[PDB]
Amino acid sequence: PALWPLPLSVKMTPNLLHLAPENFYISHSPNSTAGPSCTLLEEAFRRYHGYIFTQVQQLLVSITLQSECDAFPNISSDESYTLLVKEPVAVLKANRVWGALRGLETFSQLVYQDSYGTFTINESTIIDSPRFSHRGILIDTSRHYLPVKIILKTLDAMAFNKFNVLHWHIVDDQSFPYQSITFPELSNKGSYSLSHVYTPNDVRMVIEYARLRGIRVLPEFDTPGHTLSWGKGQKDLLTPCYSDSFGPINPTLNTTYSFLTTFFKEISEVFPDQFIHLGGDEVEFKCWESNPKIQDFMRQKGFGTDFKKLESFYIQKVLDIIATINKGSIVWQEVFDDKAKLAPGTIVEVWKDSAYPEELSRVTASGFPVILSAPWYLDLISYGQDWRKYYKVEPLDFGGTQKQKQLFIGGEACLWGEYVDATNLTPRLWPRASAVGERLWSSKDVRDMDDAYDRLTRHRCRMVERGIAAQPLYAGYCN
Amino acid sequence: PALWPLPLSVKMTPNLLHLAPENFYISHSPNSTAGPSCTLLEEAFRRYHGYIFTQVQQLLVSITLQSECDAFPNISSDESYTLLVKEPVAVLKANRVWGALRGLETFSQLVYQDSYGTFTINESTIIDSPRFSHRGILIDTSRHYLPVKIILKTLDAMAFNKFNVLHWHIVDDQSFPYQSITFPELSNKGSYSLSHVYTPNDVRMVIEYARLRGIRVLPEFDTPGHTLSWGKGQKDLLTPCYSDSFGPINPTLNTTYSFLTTFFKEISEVFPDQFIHLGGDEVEFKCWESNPKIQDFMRQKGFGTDFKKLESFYIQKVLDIIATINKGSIVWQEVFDDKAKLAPGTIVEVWKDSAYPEELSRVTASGFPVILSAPWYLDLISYGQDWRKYYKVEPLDFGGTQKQKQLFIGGEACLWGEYVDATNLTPRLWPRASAVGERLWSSKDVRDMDDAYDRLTRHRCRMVERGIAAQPLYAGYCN
Ligand SMILES: *[C@@H]1O[C@H](CO)[C@@H](O[C@@H]2O[C@H](CO)[C@@H](O[C@@H]3O[C@H](CO)[C@@H](O)[C@H](O)[C@@H]3O)[C@H](O)[C@H]2NC(C)=O)[C@H](O)[C@H]1NC(C)=O
Ligand SMILES: *[C@@H]1O[C@H](CO)[C@@H](O[C@@H]2O[C@H](CO)[C@@H](O[C@@H]3O[C@H](CO)[C@@H](O)[C@H](O)[C@@H]3O)[C@H](O)[C@H]2NC(C)=O)[C@H](O)[C@H]1NC(C)=O
Ligand SMILES: CCc1nc(N)nc(N)c1-c1ccc(Cl)cc1
Ligand SMILES: CCc1nc(N)nc(N)c1-c1ccc(Cl)cc1
Ligand SMILES: *[C@@H]1O[C@H](CO)[C@@H](O)[C@H](O)[C@H]1NC(C)=O
Ligand SMILES: *[C@@H]1O[C@H](CO)[C@@H](O)[C@H](O)[C@H]1NC(C)=O
Repeated sequence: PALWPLPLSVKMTPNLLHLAPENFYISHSPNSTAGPSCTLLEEAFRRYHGYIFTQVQQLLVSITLQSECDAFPNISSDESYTLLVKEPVAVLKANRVWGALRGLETFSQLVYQDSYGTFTINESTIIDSPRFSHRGILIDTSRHYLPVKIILKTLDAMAFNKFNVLHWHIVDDQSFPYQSITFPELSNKGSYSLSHVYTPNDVRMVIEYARLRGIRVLPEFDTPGHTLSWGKGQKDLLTPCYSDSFGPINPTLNTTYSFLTTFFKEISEVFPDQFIHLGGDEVEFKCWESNPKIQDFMRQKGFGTDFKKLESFYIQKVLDIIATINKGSIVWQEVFDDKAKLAPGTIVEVWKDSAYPEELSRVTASGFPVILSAPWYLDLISYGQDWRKYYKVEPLDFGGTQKQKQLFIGGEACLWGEYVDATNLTPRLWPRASAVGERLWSSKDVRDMDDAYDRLTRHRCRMVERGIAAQPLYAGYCN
Repeated sequence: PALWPLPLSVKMTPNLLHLAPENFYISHSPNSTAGPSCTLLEEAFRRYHGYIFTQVQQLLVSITLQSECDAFPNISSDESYTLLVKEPVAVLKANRVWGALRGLETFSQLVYQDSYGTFTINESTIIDSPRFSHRGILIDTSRHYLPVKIILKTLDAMAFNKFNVLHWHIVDDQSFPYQSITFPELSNKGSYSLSHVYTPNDVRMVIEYARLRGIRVLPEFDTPGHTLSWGKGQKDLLTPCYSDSFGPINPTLNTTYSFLTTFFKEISEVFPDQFIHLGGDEVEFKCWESNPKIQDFMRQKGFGTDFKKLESFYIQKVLDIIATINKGSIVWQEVFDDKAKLAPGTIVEVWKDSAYPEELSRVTASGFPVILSAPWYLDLISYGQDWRKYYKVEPLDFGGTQKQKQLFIGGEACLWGEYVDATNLTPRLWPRASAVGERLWSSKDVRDMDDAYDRLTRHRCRMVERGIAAQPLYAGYCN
């Protein structure tokens, strides 16, 4: 049995137990607060049965507190569980449905076949819970359109890896595949074609599918930069340049914040998750500055020719729109770095590789929750075993007091879409993102390279077996 | 119509012609030297018909010289053809079957559908032939075992790209998947498992399949280094180390050259191609030197403690074995660089990235035919549009007289198997190898980056359409 990520506490015995496919149930212990009526658990029981294939007859699942079956996971969902692997009835015990889903994955990783076909598990006890609560994968469905199928498999692979946030970078300069109901033109004119679109029903599917796995779907609607496609269905939203044609959203018109309010109100209803990622990265001033109506606004606010001041103005106003619909904001570092005024609990995401520990220190010294992604740019491929580099990151090596560190809520592996699509996305992501997943779940001090190597190669074969085309770590084979 | 690689001469007119799927034949002109009895051409006609889907009724194919239907391509096979695209009957005219196969690919790339579905081709004339005759892809089926299927698709993708040599690096340190009939133990004990093997019938298939496409299958049986797996089924073949256990083949025993003669005689019958690649790269001396029976041989030949002298001894003896069965040798630069005596027409393959133009000059100054692969290590992946780097290579920028340059016979894109297998091989290879293919086929002076970009993105969609999962070049979509 290969475990990935490696649970917080594992105690095994040398007593072997066996399982009979046509004769082994997973079900609710009579004391569980969840029962048959509970889809999320029901579907899990069935799909894991499949994954899995001196007696163990059964795995009882006991949800201790109110199960939250019908809810969406959020930031502080309880993921803890325990596993007592014993004859004749094994037990998975969790506070909440979210714990149970994690535990089921761990249990599956413990069943295995000996040289003769026999399904075997060791007597053991497992105590487990995540080291960090925000465990993301970022996907880019604008640079390339990812079909819904491929998004779902990703969700499956994320489950197998205990990741819990799908950071959906849904739109960008190149294409606007999100179909909006109050704004039909955005996608009609900005999508790559009528069949590179996510309908409200595609969005619905992805969301449910992720929920059923304890995954949160965090939408990113990046502004004011990276918004070239928004302009095709929105008259007057983008700044016109005086010489490129268009630059960032024009932050000086009422019509602009008008639209943005309507829009984000729709978003706030479509995506159940607490947070909206607002982007705010990489905004070009060269354009705003060549433009005379902006010139004029700069004069009227006395902003000089510091265009950060204007980036601030805009972003802050959007921040307020988000606050007004009672949602949280996430924001790329640039927003913080350019000193906009942020509400308490705004999450800042540190993505710039340049001395990010000092970034982490600054953000946390300001008292904001912080998410790391900088050393985890997976689109940034290179030769050989780079998973090691990702795995060896210690997110908490920065200067900062205890309370400061408590503000670090986790991180994301990023796969940006410039060079990625259906043809290459999976082998590119996996197992490389696994290294990231284990570091974000297991202990601080889980770091033997040889052992990591060993479980990872075996985990990867498992993934392949479950139809994730994850790529090799090094020379070898499966079975 | 996107062309790749771009034929030597293309003359188009603005007259459009149309094609009717259920009504368009490719067949033999009555004067062709090939007719129905000719499988290679028959199968081509059918498979291209499929690829393809004011009138063009037909494409007549005229083979001018003896067709060579039943032969294997070799180094100097005639690949030239012409294409007269006219109503009502178009004409493909080639000296040989090999030309015809190229031409058919070009014709397919010229048919296309307008906005209304209509199959269209422009009136045009095409004159085409390759700038270099050796156009390889190297695959590694030892670091990972590639199933026969995936080898075949590669062969298909190579055809679509006019590549004509599959450099089969079949065995290496990690695994010996080649099943040998005079040596059953080699694969029984050296393969990854009984089901990671190439049977004589797998080899037969691959060979025919490539032949049917004008592809030569060049086997590499690398020695004396990279031979760790040979040892599991061959007692006494590998040097034992005195402290790793085993090092390179022990070049001092008779039993060694005994085996190697039997073996290469089997190879010489199994693989139809003229050349055998002998490897000869990266041989470690640290082992031979720790060993006392080698020590003793060194003394008896008065080789001092220059172990190149012994690498020479061995390799030369193998060279003679090859010569004795009337086959050609190919050899990695190290063999030349360590000054072994080579027969006239031994091909040296330059693979080391360190100032290879001066390597090219030295080899060609010695009068040997030379093959470049150094700037074309495709396993050496990196971020972004690296196809450009590959495409911009000018193989002939080295110092050397005309006659010297005439010795440069071509090159290979290499995909070594340390990090590669079925899960990632195709998107890794394609379209990156396309850049290599065009540079090895088209003119010296075909090099507009924008145009290359444009045809390549379109070529790549074609490949995807024909079920090659080739990866993107940059942001965008197909159709
Ligand atoms: C899960 O259960 C399996 C099966 O009990 C455990 O594997 C077994 O481990 C013992 C060591 O505790 C092996 O015994 C050994 O015998 C040889 C002499 O032949 C010697 O090298 C050692 O000193 C040792 O006594 C036993 O072979 C081994 N494997 C099997 C298949 O029975 C396994 O350790 C348990 N896993 C965990 C993580 O607890
Ligand atoms: C293959 O045949 C097609 C169809 O004839 C050729 O495309 C056509 O090219 C002409 C230019 O020769 C286009 O005419 C243009 O008209 C506009 C005014 O509306 C003006 O911008 C130009 O000065 C020019 O006169 C025509 O639209 C165009 N396309 C089609 C679909 O008919 C094509 O060039 C041929 N390809 C090659 C490589 O020869
Ligand atoms: C937040 C940065 C960012 N934002 C957007 N909208 N797109 C991107 N492609 C990136 C990016 C930055 C660095 C690398 Cl190496 C790769 C991608
Ligand atoms: C001829 C060199 C060679 N021979 C063998 N048998 N295996 C290899 N993997 C390589 C190799 C060398 C450099 C790179 Cl970058 C990648 C692979
Ligand atoms: C623009 O903004 C102000 C205050 O924010 C608003 O009330 C006003 O009517 C708007 N003006 C125009 C000209 O659209
Ligand atoms: C080894 O080599 C020689 C000559 O090449 C051969 O004739 C001889 O009999 C061999 N000796 C042994 C001891 O195997």
